[PDB]
Amino acid sequence: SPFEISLAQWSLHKAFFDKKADPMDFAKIAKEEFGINAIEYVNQFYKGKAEDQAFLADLKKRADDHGVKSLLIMCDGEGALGDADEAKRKKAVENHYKWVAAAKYLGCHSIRVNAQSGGSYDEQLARAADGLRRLTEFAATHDINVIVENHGGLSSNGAWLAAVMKKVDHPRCGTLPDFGNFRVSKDEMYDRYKGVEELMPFAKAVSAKSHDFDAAGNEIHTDYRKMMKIVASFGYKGYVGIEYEGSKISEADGIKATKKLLETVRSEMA
Repeated sequence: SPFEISLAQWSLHKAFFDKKADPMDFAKIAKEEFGINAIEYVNQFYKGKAEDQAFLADLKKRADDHGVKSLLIMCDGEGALGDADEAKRKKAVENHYKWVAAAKYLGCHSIRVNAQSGGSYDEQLARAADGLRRLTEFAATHDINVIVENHGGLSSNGAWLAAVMKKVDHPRCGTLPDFGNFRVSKDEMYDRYKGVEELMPFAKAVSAKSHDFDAAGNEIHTDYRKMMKIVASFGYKGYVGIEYEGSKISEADGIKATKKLLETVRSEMA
């Protein structure tokens, strides 16, 4: 009731890439291995399939059969939406159209894209705002949001990405705040609490990033109590997606630890 828990597919990326699990069973696996009934896909596990009507029908059916909600698709490898090269930015925008349609088909509310760009602060802001606005124009006709997750570079700068949002100036372009992605560069780690707070006014989804847990089951890098307080203070009551990216405990344990942490924190909320 304070919020709901979903699973983001990158939590299982090692299992899928090593062919120890079938991407098509993502809904089943979330539901049966982890007791989770909402998912966020990553397009890397379905390369070439976005316009395959039979594949979409199948993926939608497996979700329906297991009573799992499809929330959004995270899009990687389709180009930089703020590419300094004009022709490449245009191509990046168009590469996402198919994923917009796929998301609509599955009943997702958004696609998550990057704001990758090049040049100084204001050049990147103008370029990213341009690509995002152009893609959002297409997506809006499908009643689908375009949202950016902080993910390195200036996109990990909360104020820069918030300024990009303001420049894009479209209600269907928003953010997907990630708890942990705040390394702007080797020399700069942005304040994750300030950054999420800067991104929350635009949030359509939230990503509970985790890596490592202590003996009490608390995440070592991010204080989830403090973080969820920030999230809730903006009235966000939707799904919070587990995105386990640690290297010490297995993905299965990582997912379970994150779910358990989120549940504990949620029980303290009312």
